[PDB]
Amino acid sequence: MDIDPYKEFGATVELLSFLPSDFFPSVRDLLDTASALYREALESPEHCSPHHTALRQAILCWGELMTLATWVGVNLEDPASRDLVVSYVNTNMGLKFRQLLWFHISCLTFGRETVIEYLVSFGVWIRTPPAYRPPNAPILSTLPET
Amino acid sequence: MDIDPYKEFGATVELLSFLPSDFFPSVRDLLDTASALYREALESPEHCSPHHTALRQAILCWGELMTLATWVGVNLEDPASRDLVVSYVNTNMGLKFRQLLWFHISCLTFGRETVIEYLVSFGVWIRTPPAYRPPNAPILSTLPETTVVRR
Amino acid sequence: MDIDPYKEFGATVELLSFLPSDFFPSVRDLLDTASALYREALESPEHCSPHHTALRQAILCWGELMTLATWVGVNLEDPASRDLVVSYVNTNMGLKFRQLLWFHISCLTFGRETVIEYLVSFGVWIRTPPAYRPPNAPILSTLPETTVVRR
Amino acid sequence: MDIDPYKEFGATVELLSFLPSDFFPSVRDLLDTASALYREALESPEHCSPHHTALRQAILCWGELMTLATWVGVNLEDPASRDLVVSYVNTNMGLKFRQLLWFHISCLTFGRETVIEYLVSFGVWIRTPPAYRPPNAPILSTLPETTVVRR
Amino acid sequence: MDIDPYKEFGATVELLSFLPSDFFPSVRDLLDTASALYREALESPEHCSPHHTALRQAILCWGELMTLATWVGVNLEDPASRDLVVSYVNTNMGLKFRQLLWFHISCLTFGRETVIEYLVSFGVWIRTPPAYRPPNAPILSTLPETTVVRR
Amino acid sequence: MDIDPYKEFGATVELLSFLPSDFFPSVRDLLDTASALYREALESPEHCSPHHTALRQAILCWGELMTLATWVGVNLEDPASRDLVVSYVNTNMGLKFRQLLWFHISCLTFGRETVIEYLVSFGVWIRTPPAYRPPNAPILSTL
Repeated sequence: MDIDPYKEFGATVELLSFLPSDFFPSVRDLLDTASALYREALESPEHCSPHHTALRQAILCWGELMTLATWVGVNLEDPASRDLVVSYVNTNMGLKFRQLLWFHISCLTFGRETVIEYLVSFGVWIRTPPAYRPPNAPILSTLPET
Repeated sequence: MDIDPYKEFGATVELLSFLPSDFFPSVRDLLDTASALYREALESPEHCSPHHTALRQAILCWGELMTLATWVGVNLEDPASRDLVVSYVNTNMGLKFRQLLWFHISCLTFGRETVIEYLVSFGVWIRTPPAYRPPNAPILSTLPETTVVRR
Repeated sequence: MDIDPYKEFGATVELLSFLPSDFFPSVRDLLDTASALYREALESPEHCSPHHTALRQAILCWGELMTLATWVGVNLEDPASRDLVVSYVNTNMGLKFRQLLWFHISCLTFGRETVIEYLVSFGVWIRTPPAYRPPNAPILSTLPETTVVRR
Repeated sequence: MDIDPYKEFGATVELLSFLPSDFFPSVRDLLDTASALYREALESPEHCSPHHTALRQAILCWGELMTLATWVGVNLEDPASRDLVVSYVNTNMGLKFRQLLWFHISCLTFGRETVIEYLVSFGVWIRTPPAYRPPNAPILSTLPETTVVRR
Repeated sequence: MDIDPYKEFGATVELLSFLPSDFFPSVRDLLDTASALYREALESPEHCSPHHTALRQAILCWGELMTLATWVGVNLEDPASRDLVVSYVNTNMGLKFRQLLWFHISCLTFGRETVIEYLVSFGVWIRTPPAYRPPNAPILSTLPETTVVRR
Repeated sequence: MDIDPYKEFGATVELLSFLPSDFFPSVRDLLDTASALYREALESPEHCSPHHTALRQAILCWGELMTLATWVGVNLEDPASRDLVVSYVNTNMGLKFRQLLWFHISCLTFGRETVIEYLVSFGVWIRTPPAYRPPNAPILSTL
């Protein structure tokens, strides 16, 4: 229907592709983070924020893809076709979920405006020649300076 | 995280299980209705309601499974296993998307409290043994069945 | 140019797509209805509403297809091609004019908001499997359901 | 009773699992730090904070497992089974005590809100693939790295 | 006609001449940066600033050189001439667009006075023999030198 | 990025497509007109209008292609490949520059709204079947 998941939150698909694909954490690390930090708000009857709503849908949509990958294991006899579907789900489909899980978990932790400015800053830093930029890769931190 | 998708919105998976699985329209009919009614609010930069947010996610996850079903048709050589995956996506995985599409499209229309009272009333009707069950099932409508507007 | 004829009027092609083919009266009944009701405003120099403007244009297009269908009868020697073109105009192309004439005649009769909300509620009914819906479709009529005219 | 030890204090076992298991200092280093800093408040008759209460219990349970490890060395004749128990206590059981010692010693220092923001920030850093990961991990400190006090 | 592209903007060809060739990102990185940041203002009907106007024109010139480089691949049979023209466009002509795209993207990001004063101070550094200057060039960045994003 | 060059100025590539490709004056005639009329403002250290900004970029971007066409003459033997590249630059690439120079020189001379109305009027003239098409095509005039 030509829907961009990020633009009600002030970002775009293009702005999350401005960070390298290998930057984003694994789906497992991101689901561990949502569960440790956000679990009781994600399981609550309250809406909380639109990031909570959006993140609840992505956690359930990913769990359905893992039921699919478990199903392709049992119900597909062909080994090469079974391995080729499971790889597509974990690699090609996993990339869009770990951008989406990363974005909402980061906007809950660090704030939405902080994460949108971080995408711009980190993607410009990665494209600068190393002699002309700050030596350390940017990172998000909730821990204050001393 | 267990995460019932409906309890944010005042329902549960068990309340939507009052409806039989064959109650729900096809994903295509529901996508047509979301587009006919809610398309411009679904494409907008604004959060409109949480139903809009929840419905955007479902429409995008479904389009992502159709990319999968198109991919499996191209990239799987074995026809037997190609058809098992394409049928599991369109049938098994489609059932939970057209329950979820039905729920949010019905709450954007009709209101959310109306859809929960509809689920309770439809359950009373479907639990009735067929001998005592009235011919008119409850249905979501903003109109009577016979609408006389005159002018 | 990707123009929707109904979008100007608050409706959509797929909002009207749920009405069945047997829902509509024949083109001839629709033309008789527009003429028995709206004829003097349709033939007037004034713009009356956009429904009048849109309905004048559709009546004139249908008369050009009837000149075509009469021309095809005279100018084609082949019986199989002559009947296959005349059948396509009266049936396939007739269905788009039946739908389009019904819409503007009804928005003049009942009001435009009444016709759009009727199409929302008719679609809920037609998208329901026959087991789960009341056996009578919703009705758009000037008349009471009893159809007894006092006063 | 499931009883997460950390949720009284605003964390969980899953939040402390952002840290790898080899992140944590040895039990000996942590016992030295509790003694260097908190010893007199840990030996006092007063409840100081709940971190003090929780940390006294962990220090006593650990000393009770070291009585076990000393006992097994004396009273088990079989060397093979003696070494399995002493290694399971010092390694497997030691891991959860040095996570718990790290947590309360770090919250007595630095504050508790700082340790939870540190866990969130260290998780962002450790989840980053090593290509994009900055060289300086987040660290708990009350000072800058270069502290110029002059006089 | 002896036009300086930078003179309008408060700079000069020789003010930007001191930046080394390795200073600039590739054209592709510059085009990705302009698109990830400025795209909706670059594609808008409005004049936003003169940097937008100047940057729109340079993006369109570079696309014409990429049509040239693709045309040269197809339409030249000689390998030595085909590679010698494509190398001249991507390297020699690319360096003027790298310099020109860097300048307007930086004046949108950092402000124009910040970029001009950075070029004054970068030139002092680059005109110094390496023995007499600090080993790190001055940096124009949104980020702290530590690159740790709080808030 | 699509980036229609004419969109910030109130036109489109489709609107400038009303004019045939052979309508436009040569690059040399257009650069002579810019130099006679506009040269001191084009060399000014001032934003004058956005048409000045856009026209400075096109004059410089065309001067780079003339360095390329000179470079191909010096640095390429195999005259068949030298002649295909120099003619592609002067003919094929030149068309887009003499549309772009024509547009900004005209909006700068006659006004931008006048040049948009001229495109609409020229399209009416060029769409007219030749029996009813006036012998005088529309032309831009300040006189």
